[PDB]
Amino acid sequence: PSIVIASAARTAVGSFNGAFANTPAHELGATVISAVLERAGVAAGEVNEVILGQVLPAGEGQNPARQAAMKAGVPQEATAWGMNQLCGSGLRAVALGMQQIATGDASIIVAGGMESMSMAPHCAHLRGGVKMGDFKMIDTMIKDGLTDAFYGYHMGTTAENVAKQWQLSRDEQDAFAVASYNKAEAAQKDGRFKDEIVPFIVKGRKGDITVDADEYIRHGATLDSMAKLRPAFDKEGTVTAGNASGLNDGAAAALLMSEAEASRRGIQPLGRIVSWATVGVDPKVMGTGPIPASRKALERAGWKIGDLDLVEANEAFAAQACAVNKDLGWDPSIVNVNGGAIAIGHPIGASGARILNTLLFEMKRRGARKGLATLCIGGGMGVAMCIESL
Amino acid sequence: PSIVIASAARTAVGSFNGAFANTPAHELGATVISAVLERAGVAAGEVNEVILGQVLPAGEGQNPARQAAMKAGVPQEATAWGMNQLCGSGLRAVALGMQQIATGDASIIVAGGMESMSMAPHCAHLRGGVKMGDFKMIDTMIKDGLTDAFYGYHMGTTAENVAKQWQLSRDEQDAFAVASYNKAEAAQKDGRFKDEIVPFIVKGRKGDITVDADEYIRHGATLDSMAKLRPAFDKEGTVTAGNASGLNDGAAAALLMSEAEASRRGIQPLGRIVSWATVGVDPKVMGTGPIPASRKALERAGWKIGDLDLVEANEAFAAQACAVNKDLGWDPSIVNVNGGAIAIGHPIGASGARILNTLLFEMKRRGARKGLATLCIGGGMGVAMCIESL
Amino acid sequence: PSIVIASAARTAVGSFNGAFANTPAHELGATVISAVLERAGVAAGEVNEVILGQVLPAGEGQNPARQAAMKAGVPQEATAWGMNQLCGSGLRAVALGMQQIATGDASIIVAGGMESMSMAPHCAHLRGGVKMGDFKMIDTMIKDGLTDAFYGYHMGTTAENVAKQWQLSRDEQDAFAVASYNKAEAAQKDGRFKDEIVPFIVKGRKGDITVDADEYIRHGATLDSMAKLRPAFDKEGTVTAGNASGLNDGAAAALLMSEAEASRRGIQPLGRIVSWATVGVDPKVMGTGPIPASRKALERAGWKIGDLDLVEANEAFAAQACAVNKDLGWDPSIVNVNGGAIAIGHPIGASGARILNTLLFEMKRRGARKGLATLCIGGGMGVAMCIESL
Amino acid sequence: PSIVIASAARTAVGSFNGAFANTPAHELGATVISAVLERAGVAAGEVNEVILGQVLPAGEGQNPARQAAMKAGVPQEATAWGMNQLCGSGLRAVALGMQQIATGDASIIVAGGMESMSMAPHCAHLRGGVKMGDFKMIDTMIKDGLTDAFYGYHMGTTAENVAKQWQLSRDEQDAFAVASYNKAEAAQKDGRFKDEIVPFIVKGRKGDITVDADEYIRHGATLDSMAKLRPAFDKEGTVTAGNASGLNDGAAAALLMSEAEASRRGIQPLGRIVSWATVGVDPKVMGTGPIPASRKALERAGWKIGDLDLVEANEAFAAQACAVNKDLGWDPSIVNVNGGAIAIGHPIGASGARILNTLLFEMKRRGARKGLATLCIGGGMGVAMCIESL
Ligand SMILES: CC(C)(COP(=O)(O)OP(=O)(O)OC[C@H]1O[C@@H](n2cnc3c(N)ncnc32)[C@H](O)[C@@H]1OP(=O)(O)O)[C@@H](O)C(=O)NCCC(=O)NCCS
Ligand SMILES: CC(C)(COP(=O)(O)OP(=O)(O)OC[C@H]1O[C@@H](n2cnc3c(N)ncnc32)[C@H](O)[C@@H]1OP(=O)(O)O)[C@@H](O)C(=O)NCCC(=O)NCCS
Ligand SMILES: CC(C)(COP(=O)(O)OP(=O)(O)OC[C@H]1O[C@@H](n2cnc3c(N)ncnc32)[C@H](O)[C@@H]1OP(=O)(O)O)[C@@H](O)C(=O)NCCC(=O)NCCS
Ligand SMILES: CC(C)(COP(=O)(O)OP(=O)(O)OC[C@H]1O[C@@H](n2cnc3c(N)ncnc32)[C@H](O)[C@@H]1OP(=O)(O)O)[C@@H](O)C(=O)NCCC(=O)NCCS
Ligand SMILES: [Cl-]
Ligand SMILES: [Cl-]
Ligand SMILES: [Cl-]
Ligand SMILES: [Cl-]
Ligand SMILES: [Cl-]
Ligand SMILES: [Cl-]
Ligand SMILES: [Cl-]
Ligand SMILES: [Cl-]
Ligand SMILES: [Cl-]
Ligand SMILES: [Cl-]
Ligand SMILES: [Rb+]
Ligand SMILES: [Rb+]
Ligand SMILES: [Rb+]
Ligand SMILES: [Rb+]
Repeated sequence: PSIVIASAARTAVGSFNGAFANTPAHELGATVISAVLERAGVAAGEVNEVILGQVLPAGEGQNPARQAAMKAGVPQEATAWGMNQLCGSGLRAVALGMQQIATGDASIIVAGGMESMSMAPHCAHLRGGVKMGDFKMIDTMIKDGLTDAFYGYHMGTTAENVAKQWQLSRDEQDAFAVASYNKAEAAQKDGRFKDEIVPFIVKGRKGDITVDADEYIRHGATLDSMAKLRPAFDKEGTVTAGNASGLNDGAAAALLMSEAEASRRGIQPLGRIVSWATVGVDPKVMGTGPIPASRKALERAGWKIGDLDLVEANEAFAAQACAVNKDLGWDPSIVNVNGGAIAIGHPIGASGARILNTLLFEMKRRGARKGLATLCIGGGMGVAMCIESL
Repeated sequence: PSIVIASAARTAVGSFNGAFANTPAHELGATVISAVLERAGVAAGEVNEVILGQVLPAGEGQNPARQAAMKAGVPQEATAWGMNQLCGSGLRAVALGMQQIATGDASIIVAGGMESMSMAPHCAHLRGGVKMGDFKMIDTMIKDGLTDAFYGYHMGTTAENVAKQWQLSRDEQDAFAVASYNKAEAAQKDGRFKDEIVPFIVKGRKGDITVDADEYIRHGATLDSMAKLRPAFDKEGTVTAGNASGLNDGAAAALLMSEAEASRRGIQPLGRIVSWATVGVDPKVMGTGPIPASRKALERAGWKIGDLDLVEANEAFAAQACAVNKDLGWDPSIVNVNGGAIAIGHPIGASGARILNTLLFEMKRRGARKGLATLCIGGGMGVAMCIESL
Repeated sequence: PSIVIASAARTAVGSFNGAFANTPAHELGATVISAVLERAGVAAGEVNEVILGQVLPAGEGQNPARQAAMKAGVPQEATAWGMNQLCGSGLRAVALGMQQIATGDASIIVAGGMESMSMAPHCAHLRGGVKMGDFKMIDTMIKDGLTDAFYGYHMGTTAENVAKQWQLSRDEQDAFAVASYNKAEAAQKDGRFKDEIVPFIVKGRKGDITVDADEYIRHGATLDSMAKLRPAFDKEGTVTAGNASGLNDGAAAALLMSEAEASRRGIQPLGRIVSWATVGVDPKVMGTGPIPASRKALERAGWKIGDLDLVEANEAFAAQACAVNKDLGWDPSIVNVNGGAIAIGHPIGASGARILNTLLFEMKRRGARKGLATLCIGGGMGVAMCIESL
Repeated sequence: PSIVIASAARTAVGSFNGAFANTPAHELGATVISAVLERAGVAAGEVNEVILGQVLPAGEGQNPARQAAMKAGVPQEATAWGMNQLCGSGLRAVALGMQQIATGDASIIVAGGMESMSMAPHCAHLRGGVKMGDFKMIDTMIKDGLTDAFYGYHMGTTAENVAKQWQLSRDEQDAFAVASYNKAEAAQKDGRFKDEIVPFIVKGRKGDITVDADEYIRHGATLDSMAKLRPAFDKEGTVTAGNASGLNDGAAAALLMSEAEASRRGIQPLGRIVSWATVGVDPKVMGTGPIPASRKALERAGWKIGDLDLVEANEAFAAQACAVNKDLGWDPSIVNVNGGAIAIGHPIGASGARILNTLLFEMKRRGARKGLATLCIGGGMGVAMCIESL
């Protein structure tokens, strides 16, 4: 009937081919699963199901969500499965886990997302046999994660469509990025990511290395070097590597249970899932995904846009993040207080749960009552979820 | 609420590198999605979400479930996503779509599964660079679909564990397979697969080919040549290619809606989802998955094992299929009346919905009231669902 | 000194991915080496060196010419090496082996060529590491064998340059091919290839297969179906798969020794190498290679064009073979009496020794006195050699 | 009947994945060909043929020897071809070019070798098609250059056989390496490699880099750190990365003409080829190759072992270089005065011409009369050449 979030955690967002360059996704997920359990005082033997969104699982083995649960100590009598809704996967898994408890099919869910874009392999269909000529080794990260399957161009091109449709200049996108860089670096210096980040131990041969800080956050982002970058998608476009998100590795999850079950255990939940929604749009302008999804989520919760005290909207691109702020018209000072994916990072399968962690711990830190998390999804979709504190 | 199955359809299960050797999975899903709509009198513009189970989506593009819906005519306003619970994905997706309507978040769902194991590519992580020496090109079908990620051996080895644990001789497993071949060949000659199979048109260059018959069903399976086959996993084992399922391509789905919504359209539903369950077991004996999953599903429906009039249990291996019939103790004459995965084929991500199609259409022809469909899942899991006719 | 050809042999020219689809080149060469040593009565312990031309040795191991000699029984004390002059490799090795005996550095040479275009792999430089994006798997057969390294297009395009330069219409090129097909089909039925072809035993698992007939020779080549084919290179060109050679596998070699050594052993030599030459031309019109190379060889032999009684000119393309016959002006009835590479096949590294076999055994069969063999070489070269009977 | 070396040059021997990591082999050869022509005052239009030994030509295009000649300015009228006798390719091509002029078939030859082991790709035969299972991507450098095709193990194991046959201890092999390192490091400081090295311009995007020094020569090689490496081949062996050669890139060649031709042009030849030889040995002890090859060369020159004033013997391994010096018994102080392949590097296809440059220019530097160059060849072969100054 009423589902709450008992605890939540996330790993540090590592850079592409960086600290997590050789760490499989399920190893990052296993650390987060052990974290949300310890943070709520819940043993691993009590978890009924583990739902982890993941977009690039090729080469990781049979069902990496099951591997994450077994490695984290969840017994074999429990189940685990993954799902793929691209960028909104980490947040949709929380909605899927929420329905499992609402329909009486489960009691305790560890739901979230995990992604290791560095570990994505190059593939090629070779069963038929190449009789003659050259063939391509396809990058699974680009093909299955970043390339639109209906028009053939990158997700950065869909941001160029939103830039031309909403008339967002290069200087306007760069200014939004600089605002995102400085907000994330400030939250990192003040330690506003410490409560949500669980340290990850990178198992090495010549010594272990502990990763507990987002390594993608840039220090001292200058606007002068921001405007010297060339566009990375359209030759005469406006989206660059500075005003766009990056390729990153990470994992994030939360522990789900009913409000009555949390009262039995004396747990003080981070928030209460009051509504959620997912709507589809034109794949050409997939950045506009959060616009109708946030309205559907607020309508299902009986809330107005002004009722929200804190908003976490994923910053896949600066060209797509400004239109959501302009169409919905909410106060930009309550959106991404600690920065967005332009500065922190964007692991595809885990970003849905990543911004939920940042949203939950910031609502707890400043006493916010109503929150909302939303992301844009490639192929023309968007997901949103409204959280209310208890 | 009460969720029913308005319509269901499936493509013919093709052999490995056979009729669907160059057909992507989402093209098979689009045919099944267009089928369940044209079999229930529901337009494509009414579908809210498309949930398609798939285990090997590497190289197919961004979210093949979205591509299948767009190709089938589902408008962009709707959403679509895929999920991976290995062999039970096609049936778990039906349970997930059922929960969407139960929680009031959707009205019409096209849920099922699709898999093209022939289109599965070989992958290799090459971002770090191979400084010196040879490296392996990993088969995603073997690694991500057929190899246990905890012990390293094939799923056929888990059948060898069930063989010695349940003391199932080589002659008993072959006899079960021969019975499955003769049941499937009889159902094919009598046309008991015609109502559930939607013809698929293989787009070619030198002429189109319509595929409307399961090409993996062998005619005149003899036990003499069955006992000459060598074991395909353990050198001194008992599971062979004859008493085990095969690698196949196919897709299957169903149209989900509430019982009141179906009455508003005058649709005669195939059945009513009354219960479902998923339980985990030891990965060593993953063939025992359907044993506790069917018991929890029957318990949630208020049914006994004797109340079931028709049962469809997936035959991943003859060594694993005999133990399910011995432990649950139901009458084997009502289990897989038209044959199982040993004779028809086993597309992993779609098999859960495949046996649901065979179960639904066989209940309709003989007037069965209570049914149950269940499959074993790699890594030590199992899923079951109980269907009641209207 | 005076160098003669004591004996010569060749394997049947197999089709692309045909009878020799999985046979390495050195296994084909070892059969030819064992043949020329058996057909002349020379023991393996007397061979000083083995010179085998090969263009595509990637993936076959350290020095396939050494593997061919060791497998054929030639002792380790002898030497062996391979060389690469593209299409003229099989014939240049005979000239190189001839120079070893003329300079007093050797007594008995087994020189020839071997090629397995079916075993040619796809390669990719992967030491630096592909950080992001797709990369091509380059076909070594296309890249290292059929693509000119100075202009980038196929050898069939260089035939189009000769086609436009000499004004050879589509009907004139097709008519030359039909003459070549009918000559090869007649020579195969009459058994004029039996003396030169050594049977090769294809080592298999389910039974061995003896190959002693050229499987690429097509029966009943019609001019009506010849004009139906589309151009295989230029979209509005004239060279098709019918008037051009094909991709084939095969091996050929000859036994070289001084004229005095052959008289000691009672060997009746097939012919005496009287002259040879190799000249380079423009790579765009590499088909004109045999024109100045045959003239330089005849000049070094003191022969006129009319003195030749039998000529074997390589038919890489009908557009390039007509220009050579038109420029040199020799009688077309004495040129390629038993067909050319258009009908028999064209193993690149072995074609030079293949047409030498056809010339030697046909000169012996009709009592011809003076002969000449010549080929065109990619990149703008040509090789020729004059043979005189004893 | 007397062939001299008009000029010779070589590129700096670059480390594996070092300065020449992205430089194709023929680009290094083109620099050496242009060098030997300018150093003798001979125009490119006078070269008749270019013979360049190369062992790893996969992926470089049609006949890389032809690409080196055309890029260096040699006109299209001349010919060019490559040959492969493994490690003795660079020296055998000089002997082959010598025979072209001795037999009156050519007047001016540019012969040598080129190799780019960094550019060696990974290959796999994919025409038949991998129906199921994993397959290996074979390293062409290891397979086609360093792996014995008769026993399957590395060339370092063949060095272990020579180590066990002559009873060469670990301390004895390491001492030979330190002596080679100190001789090469001293010769580089004194500038004894400046006359033979032609600077190579590495064309880059962010600035060009001039390469004129062997970057593989290690500075300050200590004997203490030499006895701290683990064996790289046998688990309980004695050959390590210190007492063995390395993987390197480089090119070297020489200008060949008759002694009368050098007089007609006023050229001061580097030396006169007086004899040459190539003998085969057991592949297990391929390091003993130079022992019987040098004896046959000295016998053909009418020289004794004491007549040699300077010797350049290739040091593929410390275990194989000590046995050759102990069996032949020549003065070690005149053998590899400036170091060997252990310190300078070992480009397979170019090492034969590399040590020939060091031999020619050191004979000129100290007034040596008689010289000899010899190498060991994998698969059980050896090549030798005797050089006398004029
Ligand atoms: C945009 C993208 C192609 C960048 O690829 P990339 O080139 O590897 O990004 P990099 O940062 O490593 O390279 C960018 C360069 O710009 C510079 N740069 C990046 N951000 C900068 C900033 N904020 N200020 C100044 N300079 C910056 C860096 O120094 C870097 O190295 P370089 O200058 O030497 O070339 C990729 O990260 C991307 O697509 N991101 C968006 C993710 C996406 O498309 N979809 C996510 C799901 S919708
Ligand atoms: C067992 C398996 C490896 C077989 O591989 P396969 O070689 O492609 O199987 P094939 O049928 O194509 O070939 C098997 C051999 O047995 C023969 N054979 C198979 N079934 C036979 C039968 N019923 N009667 C007689 N002979 C039979 C085949 O003809 C073939 O012999 P052949 O060499 O003359 O062709 C594969 O089918 C498999 O793993 N299936 C199980 C899939 C799975 O694990 N799913 C998940 C379970 S949870
Ligand atoms: C031209 C080339 C690319 C052909 O590609 P290909 O399609 O694999 O050639 P194929 O064997 O498949 O023949 C193709 C078609 O032409 C038809 N064909 C070929 N020769 C024919 C003939 N003589 N009469 C009628 N039809 C003919 C075949 O039947 C086939 O039709 P199909 O696809 O229905 O079977 C290849 O043979 C080639 O590159 N040749 C040149 C070799 C070369 O370059 N040598 C070095 C030059 S120096
Ligand atoms: C020996 C071989 C197997 C591996 O060499 P490698 O280890 O991959 O290359 P390196 O030795 O430079 O690797 C560098 C390591 O060795 C150390 N090292 C390299 N050269 C050294 C030297 N001369 N002295 C001491 N240490 C050295 C480096 O410090 C580094 O230390 P690390 O192990 O912690 O990384 C391979 O290079 C080889 O087979 N070489 C011979 C090839 C050949 O036989 N050619 C002739 C054909 S017959
Ligand atoms: Cl526990
Ligand atoms: Cl339910
Ligand atoms: Cl850190
Ligand atoms: Cl509850
Ligand atoms: Cl209802
Ligand atoms: Cl129907
Ligand atoms: Cl519609
Ligand atoms: Cl694919
Ligand atoms: Cl991998
Ligand atoms: Cl269990
Ligand atoms: Rb960024
Ligand atoms: Rb089967
Ligand atoms: Rb042909
Ligand atoms: Rb070394």
